[PDB]
Amino acid sequence: PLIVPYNLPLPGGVVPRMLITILGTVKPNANRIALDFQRGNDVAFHFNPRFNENNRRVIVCNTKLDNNWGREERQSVFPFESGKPFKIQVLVEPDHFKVAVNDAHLLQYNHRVKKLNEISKLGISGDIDLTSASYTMI
Ligand SMILES: OC[C@H]1O[C@H](OC[C@H]2O[C@H](O[C@]3(CO[C@H]4O[C@H](CO)[C@H](O)[C@H](O)[C@H]4O)O[C@H](CO)[C@@H](O)[C@@H]3O)[C@H](O)[C@@H](O)[C@@H]2O)[C@H](O)[C@@H](O)[C@H]1O
Repeated sequence: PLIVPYNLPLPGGVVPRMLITILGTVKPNANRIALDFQRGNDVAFHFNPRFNENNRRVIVCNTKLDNNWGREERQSVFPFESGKPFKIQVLVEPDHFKVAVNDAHLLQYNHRVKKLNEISKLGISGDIDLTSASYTMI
């Protein structure tokens, strides 16, 4: 197991055709998960499953620039379940991050941060047991 919150360095940032794979298990009674693809203090891509926001489950995606969160992009398709193992695949494509969970496409998030090669860390946090976090070029 990896200790959460976990920092995965992304050496030289991200680039199209880079695939980031996160394996873990959601804790029982989880409230949140977060992936934070960071460009320094900025969060180029925040991917945030919320298990109980006003008694609904939703994935909130956003970008944080100069400590300001921007416009949220929300996805009510919610493939995570408390207690269950998951796989998150984040594929960097030219215009967006493409996220699949458990081998099913979930969402895309258009690049707001343009300096992809400066998005050099992925923070993984929240109510999970983290099994692995890695990347490969496909
Ligand atoms: O429920 C409606 C909401 O309306 C006002 O807030 C508007 C404000 O909401 C969001 O701003 C933040 C974002 O931080 C949270 O979400 C990001 C991802 O987007 C991260 O997950 C953070 O960890 C979360 O804490 O949410 C609070 C407000 O709820 C702000 O302090 C944060 O900036 C949204 O991202 C942003 O665009 C939008 O302007 C109202 O203030 C709220 O009380 C609430 O009624």
